Amino acid sequence: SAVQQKLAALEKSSGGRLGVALIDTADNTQVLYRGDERFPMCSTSKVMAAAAVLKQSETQKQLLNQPVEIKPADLVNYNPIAEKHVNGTMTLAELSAAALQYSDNTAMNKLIAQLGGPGGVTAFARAIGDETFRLDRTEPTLNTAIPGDPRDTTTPRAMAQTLRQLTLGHALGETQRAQLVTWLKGNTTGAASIRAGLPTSWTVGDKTGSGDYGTTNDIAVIWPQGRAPLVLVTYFTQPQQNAESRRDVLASAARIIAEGL
Ligand SMILES: *C(=O)N1C[C@H](NOS(=O)(=O)O)CC[C@H]1C(N)=O
Repeated sequence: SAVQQKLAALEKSSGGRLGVALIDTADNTQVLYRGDERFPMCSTSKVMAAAAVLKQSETQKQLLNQPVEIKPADLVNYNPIAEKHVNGTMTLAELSAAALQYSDNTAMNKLIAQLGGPGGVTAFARAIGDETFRLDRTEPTLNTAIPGDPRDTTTPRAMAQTLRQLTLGHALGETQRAQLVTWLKGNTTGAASIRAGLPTSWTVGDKTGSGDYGTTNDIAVIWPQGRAPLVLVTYFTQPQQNAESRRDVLASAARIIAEGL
């Protein structure tokens, strides 16, 4: 298709590997480019972890309000919120918000620990019907993004379907789904990625990620003006380990997708 040829041309000009999955829930149509290839999720895996903790809160009514100790040794490579609360506490709701909206890696590690380790996030993924997602490590090593390494990867198709079930479907209870969507809509890191390729009037909730090998990711629920929502996953990774981020490529893929709508 024209969309397929253009995403292939974008990828070719990018010097890396691009994966895109669109679901149009007005009619459930799909656009896929490398939709079944694995990509390192990096920080976009945080969505799953927050959703898994949200799922826990459905049978632990007071869980999201429960204090967690932030200790000096807990800080990792990017802790814009957690570093403010060292030698203090954050609630799991606060940690979820920090992980999703500011991409705080200490907060992500607290979410992971609340689920019993990376395998608890993977187990939640399996429990909501996602067979492809795997989380294997904590922050920051889940971002190594090594080519051919299946750890901490998913496919665009699997992630699009999962994000749809989490934000628009019924993988979560109604309050938890609304809370997840509220968190995603208040993301602070997304304006250069999918959001930039979409018309300004469209509402986006998203989670960005980045890692080694110039890995540049975004996963978004999109509410276009006057139409049913879209789910759009754009993963991008590059051949050299120290490569620079390329959020403009995610914006370009989103712009190509918007024109095909
Ligand atoms: C997630 O990809 N990470 C956590 C934080 N956010 O990246 S984002 O700005 O693309 O969301 C810092 C970078 C990255 C990491 N390497 O930990």
